[PDB]
Amino acid sequence: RGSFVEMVDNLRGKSGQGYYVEMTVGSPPQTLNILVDTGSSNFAVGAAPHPFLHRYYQRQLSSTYRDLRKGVYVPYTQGKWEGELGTDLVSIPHGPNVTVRANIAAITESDKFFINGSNWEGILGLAYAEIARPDDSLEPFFDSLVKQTHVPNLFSLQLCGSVGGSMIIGGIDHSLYTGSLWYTPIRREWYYEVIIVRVEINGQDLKMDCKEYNYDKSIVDSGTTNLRLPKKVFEAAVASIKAASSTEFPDGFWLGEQLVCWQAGTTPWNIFPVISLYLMGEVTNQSFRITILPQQYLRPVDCYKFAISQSSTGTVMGAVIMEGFYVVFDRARKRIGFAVSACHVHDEFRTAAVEGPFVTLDMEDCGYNI
Ligand SMILES: NCCc1ccc(O)c(C2CCCCC2)c1
Repeated sequence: RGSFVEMVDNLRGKSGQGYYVEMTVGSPPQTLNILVDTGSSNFAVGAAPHPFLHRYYQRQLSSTYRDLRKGVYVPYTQGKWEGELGTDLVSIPHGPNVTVRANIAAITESDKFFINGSNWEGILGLAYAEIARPDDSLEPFFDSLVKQTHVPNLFSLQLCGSVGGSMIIGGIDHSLYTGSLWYTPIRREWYYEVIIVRVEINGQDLKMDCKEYNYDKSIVDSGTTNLRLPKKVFEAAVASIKAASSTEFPDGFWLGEQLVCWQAGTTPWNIFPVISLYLMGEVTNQSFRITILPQQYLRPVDCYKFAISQSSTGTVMGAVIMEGFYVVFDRARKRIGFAVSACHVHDEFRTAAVEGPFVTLDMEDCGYNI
């Protein structure tokens, strides 16, 4: 219940190319590296010899494959993926010792989806049925896992910023964090939706109507690299970080339109402010705060990209946030826990922090309604 040595260090990746876990599909087992994505709900894998792919799901080789005789099409702003639905037997070698029948989308056509040079071949959507494609009747993987086994209804993620981490399926590993876990309610079970109630740059409040911090929504998404902020909030946030770091920068850098370079080992972390998000707590009028460093929001590509950007889909707490913390997706109790990660990158002056309780009024007003 508190120690899962089998699952520690079961994630791999490359900077900016997401985190992946090893999975097997079909009988006999076909090994595939699968992107871990808490911002989507489909289990989808390359099923055809796309040139970018190390390997792909070969349905003809599996005796346990069952065709659902149904297509699925997933567009993105950029490109897309398209495939054929089926079910097959699925395991996670460095996960719980179980095998489940899950829906799988065999990807037959895609655009700007697979990354040239990456080491993953599919995507594991860990969010809820509501945002599954083509509709909410297509049971997501984790739902299937919980339904078919005795694996507890929760998972946790330690993303360490090439890169590595841990996905603990069915529990929490206490060696992966220090201090205490603090929980924020899952507002609605579709994305992992939460509510930000206050934002501070270097301890200084933005003083914005908190409703705007969640304009549209705020989600925890392991499939996104950046901390993404709603347009208006991003404007204020950049304006504050820009002013907090007026010690040394082009206009395009803040918009993610170009990179900025320093000499090796001369990176001025200290000119940059810490960023705190206060999240709604479990108790009426109670919140807690998570604090990240420039180590998190300045992502190396010594050339770094500013890893905070604007959004029209709301706040996205991507890898920038998540790499500072151990994150518990406590589905059984409709909450997400945050604790200081035992593996986060820091200096001798400042570290990532999770602190509470704080008194925050009108936290319900911060939620944006349709
Ligand atoms: N919900 C979609 C998740 C997703 C799909 C295809 C991708 O190529 C990516 C990459 C974008 C850059 C960051 C790493 C992962 C993410």
